Amino acid sequence: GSEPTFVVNASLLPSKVLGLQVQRPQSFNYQPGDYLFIKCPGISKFEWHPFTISSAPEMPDVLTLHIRAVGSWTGKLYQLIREQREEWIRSGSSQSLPGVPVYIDGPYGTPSTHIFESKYAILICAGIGVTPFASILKSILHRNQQNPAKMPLKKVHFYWLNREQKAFEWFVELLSKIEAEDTNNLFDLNLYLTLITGLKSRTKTGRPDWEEIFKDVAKQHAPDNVEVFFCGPTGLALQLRHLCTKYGFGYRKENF
Ligand SMILES: Cc1cc2nc3c(=O)[nH]c(=O)nc-3n(C[C@H](O)[C@H](O)[C@H](O)COP(=O)(O)OP(=O)(O)OC[C@H]3O[C@@H](n4cnc5c(N)ncnc54)[C@H](O)[C@@H]3O)c2cc1C
Ligand SMILES: NC(=O)c1ccc[n+]([C@@H]2O[C@H](COP(=O)([O-])OP(=O)(O)OC[C@H]3O[C@@H](n4cnc5c(N)ncnc54)[C@H](OP(=O)(O)O)[C@@H]3O)[C@@H](O)[C@H]2O)c1
Ligand SMILES: O=C1c2ccccc2-c2cc(N3CCC4(CC3)OCCO4)nc3cccc1c23
Repeated sequence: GSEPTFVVNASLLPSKVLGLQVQRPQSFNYQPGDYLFIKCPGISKFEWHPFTISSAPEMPDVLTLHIRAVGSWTGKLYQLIREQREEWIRSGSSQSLPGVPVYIDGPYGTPSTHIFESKYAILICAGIGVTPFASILKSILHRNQQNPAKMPLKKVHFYWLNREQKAFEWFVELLSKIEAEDTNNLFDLNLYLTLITGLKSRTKTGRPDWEEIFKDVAKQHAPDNVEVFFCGPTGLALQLRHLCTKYGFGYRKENF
């Protein structure tokens, strides 16, 4: 469903990322991993772009999008949002900050939502590809504070790759909250720069040794099935696909 709504707040995070907060319509229900298409008439009256909903649907009045400035439309959105914020804060208030009007269409599903019904999962993501796993990790927390054993997911192995140390800041609060509340060791968090994070989990360096990682995760969960969920570059997808076949892991072709 297509509805007018508003960017009611934004943050400016490292590597040119917008942390948009968007007013959630009453009708709009989503599941973690879902994306939507957004139109910003101030940027283009006719163009729709897709973004992962980086918030969990248990958060009640806003959706969140983490949009990285990589080209024309995302660059213009970044520059509109920067300038509007630079201005209203040079020119105090009198009002609240006005919403940027936008239309949203969705939500749209992804097979990543099947994590909640998996026994053992590997999440692998690179850069802003983290966004659906940000939604999903937050959901996994809310759901364990609600129905403690009602979920069949027993172990989440998380691997987040970045070229730039500063990119870890997008979700370091969330990764910290996971390291606080994870007494029962549901999660194995793994950050690779390709610590200074400030987590108990030490930031590793270089391209991960995926052959050794798969060998280990297979050994831990045999003779059970492991599901690999991947959001990132296609060169990495080809390698993860060969490795999923070698060790009998679930894979969805999402990379062309
Ligand atoms: C399901 C889904 C979820 C997504 N979730 C997110 C998300 O959460 N956050 C996020 O930031 N992004 C996300 N994206 C990506 C996104 O939707 C942007 O449209 C793209 O990220 C922004 O388009 P743009 O106009 O700003 O860039 P473009 O101007 O289209 O440029 C995009 C890239 O293509 C290159 N390019 C452009 N033209 C050419 C050319 N002629 N030759 C060669 N290379 C060219 C550019 O150099 C750049 O690397 C998602 C995409 C999908 C499908
Ligand atoms: N899953 C999908 O549907 C899909 C489809 C296409 C792309 N994407 C998007 O692509 C983004 C990243 O791709 P990009 O074009 O921006 O490339 P990129 O900048 O090269 O990717 C950024 C990160 O990926 C690592 N990486 C790249 N190729 C790798 C490989 N073969 N093996 C291991 N690590 C590798 C980089 O490490 P190095 O510094 O060593 O390069 C870096 O940490 C993600 O944010 C994702 O959202 C998603
Ligand atoms: O930055 C990207 C991105 C950049 C260029 C190309 C694709 C993406 C991207 C794609 C993506 N897909 C694309 C393929 C999909 C939905 C999941 O639709 C058909 C199979 O599954 N899911 C994504 C989630 C977060 C970020 C991104 C993405």
